[PDB]
Amino acid sequence: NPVLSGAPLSINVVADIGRQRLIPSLTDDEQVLNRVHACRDVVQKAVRNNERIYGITTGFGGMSDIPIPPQHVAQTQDNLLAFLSTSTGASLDPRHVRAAMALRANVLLQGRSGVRLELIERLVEFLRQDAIPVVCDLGSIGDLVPLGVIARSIIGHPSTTQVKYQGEQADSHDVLQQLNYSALQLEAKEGLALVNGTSFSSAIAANCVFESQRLLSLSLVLQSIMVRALGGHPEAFHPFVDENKPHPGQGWSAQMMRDLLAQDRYSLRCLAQYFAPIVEGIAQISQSISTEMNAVSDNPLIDVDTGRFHQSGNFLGQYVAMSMDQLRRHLGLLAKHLDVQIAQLVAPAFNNGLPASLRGNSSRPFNMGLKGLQITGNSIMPLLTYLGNPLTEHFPTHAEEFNQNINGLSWGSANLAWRSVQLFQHYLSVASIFAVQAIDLRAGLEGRELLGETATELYETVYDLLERPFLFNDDEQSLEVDLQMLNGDLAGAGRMHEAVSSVTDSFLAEF
Amino acid sequence: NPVLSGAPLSINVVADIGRQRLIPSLTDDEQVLNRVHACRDVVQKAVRNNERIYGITTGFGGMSDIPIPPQHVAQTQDNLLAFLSTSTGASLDPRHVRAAMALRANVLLQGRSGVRLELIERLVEFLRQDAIPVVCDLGSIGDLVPLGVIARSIIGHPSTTQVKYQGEQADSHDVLQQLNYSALQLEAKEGLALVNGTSFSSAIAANCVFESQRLLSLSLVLQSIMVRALGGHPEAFHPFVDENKPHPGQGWSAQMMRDLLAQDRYSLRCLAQYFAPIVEGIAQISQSISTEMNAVSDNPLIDVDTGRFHQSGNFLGQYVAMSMDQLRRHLGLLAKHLDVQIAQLVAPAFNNGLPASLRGNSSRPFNMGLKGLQITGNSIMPLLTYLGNPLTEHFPTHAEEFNQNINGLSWGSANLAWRSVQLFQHYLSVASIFAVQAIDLRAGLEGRELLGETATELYETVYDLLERPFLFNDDEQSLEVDLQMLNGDLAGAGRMHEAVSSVTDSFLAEF
Amino acid sequence: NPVLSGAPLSINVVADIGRQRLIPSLTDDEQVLNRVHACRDVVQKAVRNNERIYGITTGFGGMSDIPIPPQHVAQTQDNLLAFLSTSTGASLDPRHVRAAMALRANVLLQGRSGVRLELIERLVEFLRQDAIPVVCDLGSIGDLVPLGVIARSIIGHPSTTQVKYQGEQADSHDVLQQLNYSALQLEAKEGLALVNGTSFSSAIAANCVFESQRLLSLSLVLQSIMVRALGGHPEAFHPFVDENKPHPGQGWSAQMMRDLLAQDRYSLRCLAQYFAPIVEGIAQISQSISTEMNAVSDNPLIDVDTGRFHQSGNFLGQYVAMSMDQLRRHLGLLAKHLDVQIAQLVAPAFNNGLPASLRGNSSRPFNMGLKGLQITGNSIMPLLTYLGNPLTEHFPTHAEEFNQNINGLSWGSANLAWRSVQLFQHYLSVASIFAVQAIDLRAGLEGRELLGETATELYETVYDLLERPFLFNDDEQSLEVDLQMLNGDLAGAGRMHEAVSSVTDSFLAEF
Amino acid sequence: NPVLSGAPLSINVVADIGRQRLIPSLTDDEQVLNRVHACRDVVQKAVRNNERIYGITTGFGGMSDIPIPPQHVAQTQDNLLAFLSTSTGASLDPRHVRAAMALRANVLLQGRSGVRLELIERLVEFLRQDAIPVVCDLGSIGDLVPLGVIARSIIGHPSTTQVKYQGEQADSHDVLQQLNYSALQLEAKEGLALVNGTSFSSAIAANCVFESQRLLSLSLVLQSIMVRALGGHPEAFHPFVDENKPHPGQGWSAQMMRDLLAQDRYSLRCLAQYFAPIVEGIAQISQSISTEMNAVSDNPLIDVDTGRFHQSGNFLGQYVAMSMDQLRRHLGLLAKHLDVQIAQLVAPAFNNGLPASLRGNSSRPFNMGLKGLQITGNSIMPLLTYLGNPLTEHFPTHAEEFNQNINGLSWGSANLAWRSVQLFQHYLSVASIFAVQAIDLRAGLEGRELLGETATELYETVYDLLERPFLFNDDEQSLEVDLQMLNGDLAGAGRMHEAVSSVTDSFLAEF
Repeated sequence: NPVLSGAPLSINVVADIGRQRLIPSLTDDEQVLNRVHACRDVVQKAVRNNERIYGITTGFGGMSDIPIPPQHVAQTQDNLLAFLSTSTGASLDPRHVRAAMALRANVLLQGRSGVRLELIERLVEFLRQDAIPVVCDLGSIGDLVPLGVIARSIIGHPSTTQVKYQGEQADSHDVLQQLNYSALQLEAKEGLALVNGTSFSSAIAANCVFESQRLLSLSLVLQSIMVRALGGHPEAFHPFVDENKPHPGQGWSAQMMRDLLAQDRYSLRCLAQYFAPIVEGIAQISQSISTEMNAVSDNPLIDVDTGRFHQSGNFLGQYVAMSMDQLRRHLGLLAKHLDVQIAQLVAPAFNNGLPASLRGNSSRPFNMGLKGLQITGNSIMPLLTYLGNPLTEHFPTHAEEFNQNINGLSWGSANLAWRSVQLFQHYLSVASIFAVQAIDLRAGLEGRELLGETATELYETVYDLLERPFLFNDDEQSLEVDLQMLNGDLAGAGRMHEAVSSVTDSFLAEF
Repeated sequence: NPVLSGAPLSINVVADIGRQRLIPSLTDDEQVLNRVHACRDVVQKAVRNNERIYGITTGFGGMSDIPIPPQHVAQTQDNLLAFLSTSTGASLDPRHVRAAMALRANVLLQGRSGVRLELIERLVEFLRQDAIPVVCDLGSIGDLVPLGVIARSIIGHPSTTQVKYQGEQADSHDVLQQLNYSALQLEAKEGLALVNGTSFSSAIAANCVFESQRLLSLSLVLQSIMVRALGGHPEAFHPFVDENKPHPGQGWSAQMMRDLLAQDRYSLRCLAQYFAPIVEGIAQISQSISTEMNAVSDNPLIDVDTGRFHQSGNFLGQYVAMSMDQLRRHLGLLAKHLDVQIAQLVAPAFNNGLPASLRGNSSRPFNMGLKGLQITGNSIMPLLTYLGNPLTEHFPTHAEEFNQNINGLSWGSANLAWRSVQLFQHYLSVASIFAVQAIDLRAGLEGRELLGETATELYETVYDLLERPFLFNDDEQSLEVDLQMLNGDLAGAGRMHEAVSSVTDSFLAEF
Repeated sequence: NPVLSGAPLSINVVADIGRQRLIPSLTDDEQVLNRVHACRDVVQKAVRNNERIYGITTGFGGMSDIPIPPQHVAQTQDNLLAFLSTSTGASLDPRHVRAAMALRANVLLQGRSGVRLELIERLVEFLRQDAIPVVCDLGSIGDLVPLGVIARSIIGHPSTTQVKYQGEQADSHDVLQQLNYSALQLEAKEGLALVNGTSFSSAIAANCVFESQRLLSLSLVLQSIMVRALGGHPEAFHPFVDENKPHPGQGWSAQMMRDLLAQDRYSLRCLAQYFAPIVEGIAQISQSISTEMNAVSDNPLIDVDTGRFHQSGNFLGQYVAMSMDQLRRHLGLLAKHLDVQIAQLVAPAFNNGLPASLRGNSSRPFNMGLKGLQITGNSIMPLLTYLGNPLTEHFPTHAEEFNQNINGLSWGSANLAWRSVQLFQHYLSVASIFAVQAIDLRAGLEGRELLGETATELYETVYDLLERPFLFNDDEQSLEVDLQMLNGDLAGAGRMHEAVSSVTDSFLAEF
Repeated sequence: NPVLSGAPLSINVVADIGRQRLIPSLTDDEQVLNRVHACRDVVQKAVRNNERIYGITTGFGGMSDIPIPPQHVAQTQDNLLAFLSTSTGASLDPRHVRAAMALRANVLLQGRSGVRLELIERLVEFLRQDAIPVVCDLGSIGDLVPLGVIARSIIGHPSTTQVKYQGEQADSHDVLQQLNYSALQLEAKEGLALVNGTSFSSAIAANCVFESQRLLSLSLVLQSIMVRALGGHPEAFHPFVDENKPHPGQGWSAQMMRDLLAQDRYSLRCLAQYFAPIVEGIAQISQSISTEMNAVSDNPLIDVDTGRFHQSGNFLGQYVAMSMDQLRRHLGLLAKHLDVQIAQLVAPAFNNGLPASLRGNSSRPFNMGLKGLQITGNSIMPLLTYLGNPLTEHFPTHAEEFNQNINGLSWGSANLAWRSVQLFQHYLSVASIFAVQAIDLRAGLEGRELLGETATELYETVYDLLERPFLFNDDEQSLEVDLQMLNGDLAGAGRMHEAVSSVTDSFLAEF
């Protein structure tokens, strides 16, 4: 189980904390906790001497021109959480909320935010007890409102939130009492330090990146299966070809295709070249999101080695917004390449001998094997391609009394990226059924006998998930049940992700 | 209660059937039912003489080159529903499914599809009993799969669907038994006639249009309230101005503003000119969607006056796709105009004397009235503007074995339009709170005393929904609860829609 | 030759004035000129009594808070043209500038702007003498700067412009002297009245609409030729099909296809349904642009029947912006349908017997007939589809000291629409070559013998323009020369537009 | 002067060759030319033994199923250039054509394409003699047609092209004769090897990247000037802030701002955070484009160390397409940040004491200093933001007889990126005038006295280019002339690029 100490976290660990596959533990390192205490001491000394500092003794973003008298300082922080209670929309996936809580505790543990250690302890204990606040998906432009939901949940703020605990949704006060916590009154800068960052956007983005790495690996393995089913020529992946076009993505993709496996059409012959920018872009986005989520995004940065306060703009999530736009583009391009490959697989003009629509039985003249499934794929893929459009360009320049004239919209972009992830999971269920049926039909014409180890493992995982050519007569099964099973696996246990884990590990090691 | 007889339906009636505010009844007119029987007789005669007709005796779209022997004809139809069982994704709003069932029954009642009357009766009775099939949002490119869910539900097809009945979700077979229906075996062309149309896309679009008309009226009334709160000059809406720029939308919008109410900024002074294209476009989309949803979209069109079969492309939903793209644009532009007006309302540089962020109490120096609420609006509006991008342009040209090389993606476009409707409902809750607070503060500086009858009615409805200036101290309420109340009203009972019903009726009468 | 009197103009007349096929003449009607004189008298009376009126005695948009003393009133107008001299970018097509001059003179002739008649006379005389100011394509958000170029040109303002006259580009002062005009000093409100409107955006939009109507007709005729070349079944256009889906666009398109001419693929069988929304949208855009360009867009509207000044927002070009976005969408969809049809025509899997890539000679084994031409079409079409994205949504809310917080960007949208028109002209040259070659090859397998009157006329026009199956050996011609000839015809004399003039007239009569 | 030997070239050298600031020279290295000769020998041996190889003895992409007899082999290559003569549209900037010729010669010099050395010599000599073929901007989906123009120009192909030489445009045959070259008949694979790559797309992209690096540096310096003019607090760029958010772009941007120079608004306080993703993305695009342009993109790759032929997909320009989409996004975001900063600079609510619209003289009450200039900027910026939309997603899957079902559209994307570059050059002229005027007014309130060395150098360069606060009375100059001067400098000599060369060098050294 990971230890939270302010040290950088990997996207893998963040996603596993979000997935409840890892239980975070608070650090016992003396240096980290001493730095946190010293930061709180700097805040205390600034309050005691009535030093003029933004947030502590002034108003907030657009109304920072209004001074706050000392006796109201603490109240100001509480009042912050009162006016940030404007969270609406559909409820977020609790994985995002768990990841955000872990990331925020890790950020606060670096000793630049001036929080009390007890707030970090409450965050970590809520995460360990699986008392996860319900957070809705509207309210941030890139994170006062979504993070304010978590802050109000963990301090027992009178602006009651909803917290899921022990499988039931309850009031934040009830969950607080069940955790033997009392209501907490915020000290100076604490309420601002809990919400003035990019942790929630970074958490959604980290989940998107983890899923996208796994989905890229699964897409590549399904592509290898489809290429084998089409009888594609491995000549497209000879080392000489990528040696003369040394894009790292192309080299890694060609090496993967070599491991997994007059001229073919481009979707087969130019596969590594098509993959190269997607692979490299996903790697770049992974690195940038990992850098952002491990940064201290609080605005008043406290340096305890000098005892100074620094104005900051580290709460701006422009990088997360642009990275999520790019990630949506990558998912759309992967989906479109898979759709082109499937269109090749279903059409006898391009089948190279496969039955039309990959029908399993020729004896029933009215069998239409995977025609409706192809229509489902054709309905899903353009949604991903459409989500390839960028949201960052539409950012409001009038936001928050014209004070936040650049924001970024990393929150909306990350939620769109998660929508893309869900759509691509459904699409990959469709593509998995297409790949398995196509390879079975190809084996019959000449399934596991045609496939390498990783592709065989994925094929067997798909066969076992569906409890089983794959499809023989149209009336012998319901493809809806199979699609639900594969999608639930991709969203849940991830046996298909385990089946292609060698490719994912290769991508992580290379990039 | 409406009578379904194949006569054209209004979008209002379709939406009220979807909303369970109207219970459809099957017609007892002898001519309509006799035409349905004669159409089925034409199908029977074509089957008896083994006439070669698409769908009845041939394969389906991409595999229509394969003939079907007579003894399998009926089986083919059943088999259709077997291979179209590929519905996945998030579950649709049951309003869409009710509207689709009503529209499909109405289309089949026109006597061009060759169905048995008992299928129409089962559709109508499922609608009357409130046994609504669960339909997911992926699978159509503009409606075999989503309509196939309904067909399988009402005939008790072995590809089991999920049906919501008496408040509980059950298997289609259980609901069928509870309705005292037996399993039904499809005759020739019946399965194709149930699913080969645009009824589901048209139903989602009709719900979107109904909501968008109401939301346009509410937006206009909220704009009038905000203009009054800013102290805007009514000179912008003098009859002479629209008389010299005779866009119908501009004239109607200026007349509405006149009823509801050196130079102002453009968001106030050019309000009618800004509204004009939105008003006229919404009217055009209403008319086109109403035309599409009342059309016979079945491919083999049977003329009983001549007993002929006509090949058709009326199942293509290109018009619905483009209209929904335009409607999303209109909602985005309304949201952006409201956001600009709110940015004016919160900034003292443009307030014309209103407090910063519309704070209610100046005695508490740390009050930040609606700053977080403005941030929430700034997070919602760009999502609508982004959804202004068109989906129709991304349509797949390789779809369904390259046979459906033009499709349209009306299904995806309509689901995006409904997403826009939900986002704009949340946004209008935000804007309603902003309008009420701003008008209260303006009244204090100089609420209902400043407003006309319709605006006063909307203001009082908002006050009563929230059980109540509107906001005085930040800690005296939670704006999340108010936003939830207003959004639930807009999505549910629609008391705010009733408060502005005069404007909606004026729009319907004019356009 | 048209007479300009302030009466509404048709888009046809505006485009022909822009094309120099019509020479405008100033009206001699006593009522119109008397109204213009009375409007100028109202302005004079307002100046004499030092009445406080926006523009005349105040500052301009964002600086209207600054009063202007009477002795500087006239200077203010001149100074306006000094600070609006910020036109940059690529030079506009002179057709746009001619159309804008005609439209502005027509708008001023309605007697609401308070200009001297001599300014209107100078505009008309510059248009008649073909002394056309050079106007660049950047500077307007929807028309101070582009219209200011024309105003400075016709009054001899010290901010010198460039004017094309007698085939040579010269300084505005030189052209003024050659026209025997002296420098003109602006009176009150005159400089503002010359530039404070949507006339230039409306002129570009009117040219786009004229071209788009002609291009829609040409697209439909080329589609009929391609459908005949594929051996498509006319059953798709039977009156019964559109009778049961009564979209006006579908009915008109099916009637046109009937005149011009198991199941076909959708690009043929659903052609009328695909066209319907494009036809109706083009008609709607035509009507809205015609309404906008004939409106008085000046801000201070003077009513001479009451002698009053009215504040206006009629200078806002939101409708033009949205209509041009929609028109770009329509052109993109037409191009994509044509590209799908061409992809059908070149592939022997879908040719129905035509040679691969429409090669003319089978004896030369290395002939690749229209492969490069298809690649050219595939490079052009996605540019049009991409231009289907809307620009209006990106409008700046901070524009002009935050005073123009809603603008529209009709100028940029209209220039994008003209870019779409040019791209689609190139694309239609490509499609014309494809259609002619395909129909010749189809005739050989079973050109003018297969075609109706309008299609035969277009085929013969294409044959005569290229001085001539159409292509036999690859080395016997250069397709670049043919593409240049067809594109120059579409951009210039329009013999191909004359060949399909019956369809264009039918569209105008119906819509 | 650079030596072309097949070794990788820098984007700087490619752009300077395109700009005629460097004259390429062909290598005299024995190993490189010997490898080229050996590659041609491998091709000769394959032809002599009638070995079946794609391109040499088969048909081309979609028609490669058709064998070619030996006697026609050479003719096939010539015939290729005949059917690829389908180049249309607007003429490209000759910089792109020079860069493409240099890049293609460099690619062929690597000895994998099997060309004769004389073809490379003709390419290099055409480049050295400044005989540049006229190439139009339509015809490629990512480069047969645009590269075929160059090939036909340098070999004197009967499909005549237009070549600019000695300042005059002439027929390719005339220029060939003036260069003392005779017509050249292509040997096997040579015509395919000249055109089957990404060199032209890579050349346009390399020019875009060079310009974008310079424009990023200029944008950063102009931002520093505007921040100084607003009186922004340098606290936003303290090393502690970027130390705690270690994005490399943020660190480099903050270091640059430190060198060049209750809370500020975000456009000032979050400037480094906003820049970070743009800086890093521009660096990534530079690296990827440099990798692509130095790769061997020919399809039949010949290995002379083994004498083998390898099928390749290295002609696919997906990476160039996606990189150019991202670069357009980066330019749009830079433009929007500058527009937000200018909106701050012109509004007295946010000026911090500057005159409204940056008017120079308060004595003339009707002076509107840079209002029209701000409108021009507001018209340019949304075009760049709109061009931030991606084109790659719209790629045609039916292209070239469905054989090129994935292409990329790198050609269209790169041409769009160059359009963005031109728009941003115009925009930066506008922003330079705004910065100079603002800093002069700030100096008057408290220009070169407020600026560091690089900013002073840029300010003095702008003052010298315009021959000169900067603007005092509106009628004392024409801003159009100044904008033309600054834009011509940015497009031509680049004195403003020299003034900020330290920042560009810092960016190159860091990234």
